[PDB]
Formats: sequence, structure tokens, C-alpha cells
Amino acid sequence: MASRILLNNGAKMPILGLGTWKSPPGQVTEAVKVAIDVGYRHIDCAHVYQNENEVGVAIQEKLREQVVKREELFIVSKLWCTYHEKGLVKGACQKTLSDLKLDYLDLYLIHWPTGFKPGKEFFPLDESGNVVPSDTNILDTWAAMEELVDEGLVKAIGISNFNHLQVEMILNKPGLKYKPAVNQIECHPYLTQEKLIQYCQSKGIVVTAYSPLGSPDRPWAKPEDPSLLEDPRIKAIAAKHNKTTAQVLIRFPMQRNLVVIPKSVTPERIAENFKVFDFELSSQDMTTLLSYNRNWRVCALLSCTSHKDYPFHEEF
Ligand SMILES: NC(=O)c1ccc[n+]([C@@H]2O[C@H](COP(=O)([O-])OP(=O)(O)OC[C@H]3O[C@@H](n4cnc5c(N)ncnc54)[C@H](OP(=O)(O)O)[C@@H]3O)[C@@H](O)[C@H]2O)c1
Ligand SMILES: O=C(O)CCCCc1ccc(-c2cccc(O)c2)s1
Repeated sequence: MASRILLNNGAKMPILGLGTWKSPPGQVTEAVKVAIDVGYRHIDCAHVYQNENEVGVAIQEKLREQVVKREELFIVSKLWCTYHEKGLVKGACQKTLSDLKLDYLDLYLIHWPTGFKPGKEFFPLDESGNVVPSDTNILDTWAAMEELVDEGLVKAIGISNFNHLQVEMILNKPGLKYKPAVNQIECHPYLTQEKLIQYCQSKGIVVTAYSPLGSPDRPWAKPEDPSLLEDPRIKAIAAKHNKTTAQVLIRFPMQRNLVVIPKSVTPERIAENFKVFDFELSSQDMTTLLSYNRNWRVCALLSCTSHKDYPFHEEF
């Protein structure tokens, strides 16, 4: 298992990164410092997570300490839905750069295909509770992303939570200048994504798997929900390999040629989650884990189901 995957912009992306959604701002600086100290070279960020300044403090310390060179880091962030207007994209990127204390991002993603009305609120509502869309076509948002490459602010651009028809719309865009490098999507044994992954990979787009542990700290968890970390069938595979269930859940996407971004703020777990380059799941293990698919989502963007660009009505 090589540590990096080649992107269609010619750069290499570490297959294991640290997630930062829900990482408290008072804990994420130490989490990122620990992660870099124990070998992580890829951090997954977003403006909407509200903790990029604190992530950036850690990155900057480790650069200043000469623990790692900037060239060796792969920093990802994402354009939030209220910044899809073409005239807002550059400023959104620059705010993220300023908070992360970087001069460039390695990868900048359209966070969701749904654009929202711009303003202070990340989920602007009408008086009846619906999210207020923006009329900016996503292909115009893509052109604005391409401009960031051509200004040196980002090395690569990509997409997140795009279904296969939306990926295809980008690939068919009149005058397309840069193909997406990555589509970052939810993926784990309960949402295995075979069709979307094969489509993206067949077009040279690398897939990043989010919520690989099933996001046990997601805010809307309910007792009746399935639980990957507690699934006896997955625990049994881990026991057979003398690894933890989380380690199996991280290794699984790696063997599908995916990038994977488990989140933790717990130092011992940050280190545990990186110790996944010393064992292999068998093809039978892989087929068995794939067989657990449920089409079950952590992130269904439930406030936006009427948005014209809502991604999860289509089969894939
Ligand atoms: N593009 C998108 O729309 C999108 C959406 C969702 C997520 N993401 C990205 O993907 C990342 C990962 O997804 P996620 O945060 O939803 O969930 P996740 O990585 O599946 O799970 C994180 C949870 O697992 C716990 N955990 C971590 N390592 C563990 C271990 N070894 N043993 C037991 N528990 C462990 C964490 O606890 P502690 O932190 O307390 O240790 C936290 O509660 C996000 O942080 C974000 O960067 C992107
Ligand atoms: O899209 C992504 O990458 C993950 C979600 C990011 C935006 C959010 C939606 C709902 C969130 C939330 C809901 C209730 C409580 C709480 O503390 C947070 S955060």
C-alpha cells in the first residue's frame, strides 16, 4: 500500500487524512499537531466547520518547528453553499487561506452541489423554514473554481456530494478547462457506493471517503440507527487481523483505491487510525464488508431536499 495516489493534475495526494468536522476549536489545534507528529500529511477542512483558524495554528506551528515542509502537506478545504456566486468564490477561498495561514490550498472542493442565498447565515431560511437557493448555475461555480487554479491560490479543484449525473454535467461543461480532481463522498460498509466510485475512477477522478467510521458523534444520531463500530460482523474481521474495528473501517476504503479521512481529537485514536499500513484485508474480507451495504447516510442534507440540485434523489 503506497501512501499517496496520483491525481489528474499531476500531484500526489496522501490516502489517509485527518477529518476536522465537529473537532472543537479548543481541541483541534492539538489534534492537528499530534496528527502531523505521528505521520499525517493530509488535513480535511472546511469553512463551514468554523475551526479553520485553529487548524491553521497547528499547521503553522509544525511548519515553523520544521516538523514538515509545506510541500509535504496536502491541505484540503471546501467552498460553502452560500458562496456559489461567481463574485464570492475568490474571497471565500482567500478567507480560508487566511484562517489556515497558507498561501495556497492543495485541493479546494465545491462542498455541496446546492447553492444557497449569500449572507451571514450558512443555511438561510424563508419564513416557512425552507432553505433559500441561489440561482447561480453550478457550472458557473465551476468556472469560478477554475479561476482559482489560474491565480495560483489552489493546486487542484474538485467536488463533493455530487451524484453521477452532476459529475457528468461538469465533465460535459462547454469550455471545461480543468476536470475535477476529486469527488469527496460519504462511504463506508453501510453506504458502499460501487456505482459512483467506478464511474468517477473510470474518468480519472479520485474518490475520498468521508464518515468512514459512521460518524458516531454526528449531531442527529438516534438509538435505532445502525452502528459500524458496534457491528459484530465487522468486529469479527478486526479480531481476526488483531486490529481495532476502526482500523478495519479505515483500511477498507484504502484497498478500493480511495482516500479516507477519519476524524478524531483523541491523541490515542489519531495515532491508532494511522496504523493501517501494516495489514491487508483479504478479497473475501472486502467482498464481505461490501455485502453490508444498506444505502444508509450520515449526511443526507435533509433541509435541502427540494433544491433543484439536491444530490440524493438519483440512484447514484
Ligand atoms: N464533504 C462533506 O460533505 C463531509 C461530510 C461529512 C464529513 N466530512 C469529512 O470527513 C471527516 C470524517 O467524517 P466524520 O467526522 O463525519 O466521522 P468519522 O470520521 O466517521 O467518525 C468520527 C467519530 O469517530 C470517533 N473515533 C475516531 N477514531 C476512533 C477510533 N479509533 N475508535 C473509536 N472511535 C473513534 C471520533 O471520536 P473523537 O474525535 O472523540 O476521538 C468521532 O466521534 C469529517 O471530520 C470531515 O472532515 C465531509
Ligand atoms: O457538510 C459537511 O461537511 C458536514 C455538515 C456541516 C454543516 C452542518 C450541518 C448541521 C450541523 C449541526 C447540526 C446540529 C448541531 C451541530 O453542532 C451541528 S453542522
